[PDB]
Amino acid sequence: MRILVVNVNTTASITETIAEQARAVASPGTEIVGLTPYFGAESVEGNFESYLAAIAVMDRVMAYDQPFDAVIQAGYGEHGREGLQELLNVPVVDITEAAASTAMFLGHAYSVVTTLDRTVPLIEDRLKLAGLYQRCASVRASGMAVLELEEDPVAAMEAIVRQAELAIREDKAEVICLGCGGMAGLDEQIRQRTGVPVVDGVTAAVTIAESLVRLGLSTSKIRTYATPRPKKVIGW
Amino acid sequence: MRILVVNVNTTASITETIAEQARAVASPGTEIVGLTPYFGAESVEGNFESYLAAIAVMDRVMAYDQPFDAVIQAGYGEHGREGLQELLNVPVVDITEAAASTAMFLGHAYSVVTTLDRTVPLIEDRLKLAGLYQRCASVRASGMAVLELEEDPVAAMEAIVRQAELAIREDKAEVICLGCGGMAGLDEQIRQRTGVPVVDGVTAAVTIAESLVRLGLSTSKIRTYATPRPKKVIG
Amino acid sequence: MRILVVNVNTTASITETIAEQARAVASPGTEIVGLTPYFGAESVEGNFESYLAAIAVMDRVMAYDQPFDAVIQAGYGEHGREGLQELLNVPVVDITEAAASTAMFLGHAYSVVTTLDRTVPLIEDRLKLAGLYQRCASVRASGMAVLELEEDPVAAMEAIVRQAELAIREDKAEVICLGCGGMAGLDEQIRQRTGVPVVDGVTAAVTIAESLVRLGLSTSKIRTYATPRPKKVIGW
Amino acid sequence: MRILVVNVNTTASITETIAEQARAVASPGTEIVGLTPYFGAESVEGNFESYLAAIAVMDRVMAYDQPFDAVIQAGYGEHGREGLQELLNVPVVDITEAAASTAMFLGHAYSVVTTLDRTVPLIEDRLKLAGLYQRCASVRASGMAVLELEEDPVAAMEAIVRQAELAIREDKAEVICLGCGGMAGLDEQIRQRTGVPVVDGVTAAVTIAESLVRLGLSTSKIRTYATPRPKKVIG
Amino acid sequence: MRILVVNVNTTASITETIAEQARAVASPGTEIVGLTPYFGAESVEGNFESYLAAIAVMDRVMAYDQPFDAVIQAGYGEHGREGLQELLNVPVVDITEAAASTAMFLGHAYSVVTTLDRTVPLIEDRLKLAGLYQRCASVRASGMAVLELEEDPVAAMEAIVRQAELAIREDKAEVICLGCGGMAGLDEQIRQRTGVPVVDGVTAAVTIAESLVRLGLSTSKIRTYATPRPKKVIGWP
Amino acid sequence: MRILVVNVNTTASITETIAEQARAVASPGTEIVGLTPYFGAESVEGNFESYLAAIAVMDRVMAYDQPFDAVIQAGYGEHGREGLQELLNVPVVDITEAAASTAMFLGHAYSVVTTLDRTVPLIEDRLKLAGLYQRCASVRASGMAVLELEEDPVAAMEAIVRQAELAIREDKAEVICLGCGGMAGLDEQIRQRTGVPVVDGVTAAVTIAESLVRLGLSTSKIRTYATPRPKKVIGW
Repeated sequence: MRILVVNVNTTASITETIAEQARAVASPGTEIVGLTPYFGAESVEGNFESYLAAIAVMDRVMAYDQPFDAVIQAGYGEHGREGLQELLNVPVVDITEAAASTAMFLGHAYSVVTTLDRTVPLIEDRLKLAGLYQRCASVRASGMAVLELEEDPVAAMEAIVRQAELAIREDKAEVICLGCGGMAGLDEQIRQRTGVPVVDGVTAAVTIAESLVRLGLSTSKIRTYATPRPKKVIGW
Repeated sequence: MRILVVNVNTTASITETIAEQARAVASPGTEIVGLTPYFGAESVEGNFESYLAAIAVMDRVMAYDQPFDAVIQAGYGEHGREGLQELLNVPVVDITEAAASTAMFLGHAYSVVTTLDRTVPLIEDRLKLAGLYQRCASVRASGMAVLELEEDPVAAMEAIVRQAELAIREDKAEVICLGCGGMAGLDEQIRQRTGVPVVDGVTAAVTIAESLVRLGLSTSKIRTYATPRPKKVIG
Repeated sequence: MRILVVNVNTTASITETIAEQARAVASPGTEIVGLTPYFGAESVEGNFESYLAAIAVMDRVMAYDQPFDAVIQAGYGEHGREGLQELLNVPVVDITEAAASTAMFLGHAYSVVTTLDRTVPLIEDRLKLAGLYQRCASVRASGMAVLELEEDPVAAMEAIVRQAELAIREDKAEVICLGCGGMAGLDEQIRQRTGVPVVDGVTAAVTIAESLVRLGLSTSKIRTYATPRPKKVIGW
Repeated sequence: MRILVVNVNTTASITETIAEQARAVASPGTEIVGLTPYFGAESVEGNFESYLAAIAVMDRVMAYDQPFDAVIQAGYGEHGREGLQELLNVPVVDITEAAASTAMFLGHAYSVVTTLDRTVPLIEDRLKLAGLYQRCASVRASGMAVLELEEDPVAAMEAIVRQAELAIREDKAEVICLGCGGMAGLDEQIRQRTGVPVVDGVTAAVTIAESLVRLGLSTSKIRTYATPRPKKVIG
Repeated sequence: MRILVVNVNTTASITETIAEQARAVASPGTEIVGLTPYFGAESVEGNFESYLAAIAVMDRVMAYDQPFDAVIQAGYGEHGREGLQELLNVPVVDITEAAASTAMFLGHAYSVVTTLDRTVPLIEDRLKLAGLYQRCASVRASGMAVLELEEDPVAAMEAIVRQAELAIREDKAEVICLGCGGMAGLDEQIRQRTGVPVVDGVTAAVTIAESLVRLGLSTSKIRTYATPRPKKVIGWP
Repeated sequence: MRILVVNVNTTASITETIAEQARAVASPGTEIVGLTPYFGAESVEGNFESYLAAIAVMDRVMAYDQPFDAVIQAGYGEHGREGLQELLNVPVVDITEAAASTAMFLGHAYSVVTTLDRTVPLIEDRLKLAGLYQRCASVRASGMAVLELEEDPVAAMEAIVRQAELAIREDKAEVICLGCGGMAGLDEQIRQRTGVPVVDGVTAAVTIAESLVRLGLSTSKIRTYATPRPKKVIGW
């Protein structure tokens, strides 16, 4: 099977990081194709950029010329999944929902640790809309921008771990979800330092996307995610 | 003051219909400027088109070189308000939230009557995110597409009143909200036929937008709707 | 048009203050008539006084000889709106709901800052009943009394700003609603020190009532707020 | 102990009926005093009458000059309990919350069957505020006003069981609460025809009021229901 | 009337304490019978023990051969009530819901003070399922195990009082509910120490059970709590 | 890896059906061990039987004594998951939550179609407890007993489709979850008649359990599901 794993931002090095983690857990016979959208912001940190990323991501998937069996939207708390679900007749899985959904199998409550504080209400809203927020103890921000993470992995890790500790201690989190695609692969280390399961939405999503394909399941086309009615659309 | 009233779809004839209704309730000294986005679908009926509209609407407002004091997004159940709210330092009001919010002053419960059934969950989700869904009795689809409103208006009108009637009888709605920008101006005849107040989000939005400007109020820039962080954003 | 703005307490100087604030934002040709109930408490601080204020307001409005196009009920967290809505065939707007409703257009979440801790649950209940509580980050009390706002305001002034600050920093409010009828006109310092919009229910209510009249909208008489069935009622 | 059972309306015959119902389950040593307010509507059917009844009830209880150990507010879905709770240093129980609370011990979901449709949202609002609506399957109206019950007891009773049947079948109620103070004593026919427990808020309230006294429990005065602060108050 | 008051754990001394308290408020003509399950944990502090207690309690009640008019399950935040409700044609009241329900008549919000932190989400879940969580300001753990209540009672009482004080001050609780069966009878001291009403689920439950019997009310057998359907069941009773 | 798949009822023939269905989707290298509890009801249809099964299942997994990497509890709307999670240091996935969780990736809302009307509130409660109920359009009963499914598979199929059709049309479900462990393998027919994805919790659970093992994730032992505290406990 082939899974498109799409970065929500335009920074190809992040796509590479995401794609490696995805390939790390991918089952034998699963090809991971990491895609970087052709336009949008270099990091997605707010409503405008998130909405921009939605179309950029959709555009990027439509431009893809090879057959594929599922699509992973590798952004945390970003828009666009619903657009993909309409356009596509293969399963679409967002790492946000993948992380929360799998975390929920592991503990009474989960917390998300994300980058900037301004992204938390976006993440909170996505989880609520997804019907995954009931078991969310909290969404906490490390206070470090996405692009800042690879420059001082020690400082980045320290910032993430402190929020995880608070989530666990004050919010009663029992599982931590990585709340950014660029955090991919950091889970084991955070786990080592927090003592709770830590879910990387990227690897979580690969397993879910694979499972859906294996189970012969795809997006329901019956209502909300039916193919768009053919009509005049300018651009696109 | 100047209020930009932006159609979410690319059908210019709908923009005029909306602006005309907006101009009709606008206070003296308030200029209504109706804008049609440069790209997107001729009618927005679903998630892909809605996300496309979101950017189209943001693009259209950003391209507007003249000063303005508030922005109205004239689409029901569409995305994008939050983007404009970040980009702008003026109030932005979406007709969806405008209609529901003023309807809540008028009755114990309101219902929205929209066009297509597939847009019903989009409207439901928007009202929920806006925290205006609790007093919503239902969101109902008339079963007629936006463009059918102008092509077969007698049947469309009847399809709408029928949903309103069911909303009142079965869902216990006490007020009806028009659930489409292209329904602008239809409120009065539905009112006559149902015997309940009918709210037009377009005109509701005009009053709310004016009110915000009059009160010296604008979007909070403190957190969620802070100015976007300066960075590389390509094409 | 003429709008009745009805104080919920029997302190006439407060009625005057509220009406003056109401007049400041009113459209040309909008006459504001400030009414003081004929009976009730000088300040409404709790359930009993609130229930008493509810009838006092209804009585006061019914006693009103002159034509009017809307009624504003000017207390934060008081009972009675529903009573007026049944009695009247003109729109009724309570400043509590006006404030939260306009605040919701301005930010992801709003908080109400009031006087006494004991009125906090009253406001919460009014907001819940009005279906405006989902985006309320918190209702907070400074702990200083209604009548104290005009008698000892500076320490009070600071106490309110602090609660606004905490609502923003801790509760993640992005908009502040003033929480005392006598708080009309206080937005300036909070706005500047918090950097968030501050909503005055009195002036908000004026704009909404005017708007409803301009929109040709009035209370639905179909069910909940239908005219009371004519029947025997003692002392009315 | 002495418990006031206060009618919410001014119909003295209903007060005696209610008081009678209370006396039938009252434990030995429990005195029931039925009180009719000095003002208000002969039947409470909506917000205005309800708000009026709240003070009427409060006035009536304050006017009572003999010692008492608890107060029952005997109306379904009217206001005022919180007022009594501030004014009194004895437990206050409203038959509405009394009915719903005890019903919740008996089944997975309960329904309340009331008189008029327009009182339905009032009962709903009271249960929600009381934090008892989660397990409420529905509040249903028979379609007969409070006073019509004592005009045509057969058709009203039929209308009521019908609503109880529908609450069970469609809404998945497993227990029925009577939704009018004046419905007190009517549980039996519904039970036989439905096979479900039927809760009478009046008799329920008696047991709860009694229990609270027996448990040495009274209204918390720490915050919301603290004694009103002394101040100038007219009439 | 006869009311069974069933400990969820197997510590008979706790059954006795619970039973004394039940007897202290029981009306004339009400006989209290305290039962200890034939198996289970000596104290119930978690999901496994709670599920174990559910079956144990059901087993113990079904094994009871003399007549009874109601049953009280005297454990805070444990499973099993619904099972009893199917099995029995008499009212069943769990002290958890009894405490929350009566506290709700007394104040705008109530808080529960329990034993261990790990039991807190269990109580939160039971109150939510019962539809009684809306007026709950918080569920707080004293940090003392159930058995520590009787063996280190000075420290236990103080730890409970501290949580109650925090619940009032920080969570805006107006009423305190005891959040353990082994806390039975401790309300009066906490009330005196806090200045708010304190509800003992055990004594609350007694009055509720008596009330249900007096009102001629029992579990609805129409749907969820219908008699179990007869079928092959292995290793029962 | 080895995954225990445990029937909640004592009908060994159902265990085989479930294990066979599980083996059909299991990845290479995954062994399925189907287990029947030593005690409990032949079909679990209500609270008492559910509570009895919770312990029966725990008992069965205890005493298994060969090594295993995950456990699937194969009943819809039954209790016990939390007990296993405490007792075990491997992932536990209940087919109820497995079905709903995977269905949520596929449509705006899902409905579960179960057997008896009396099990409906149990399933509802389990989904609520799991924080998976927000996107549940409805839980509907086909009207057939658990054992009635294998007497009479044609009528059962018709009864199930009928509920699925109503769920889709009236409740606006976009995907159907099988609501009985003994319904495993019936999805294709429902899918063919409805045109929406049908999720089988048994096969869904296998993919999730495997996924959790692949991801190196297990139950958080930090709080709610910590190892039970050492104390005096009498067997059963």
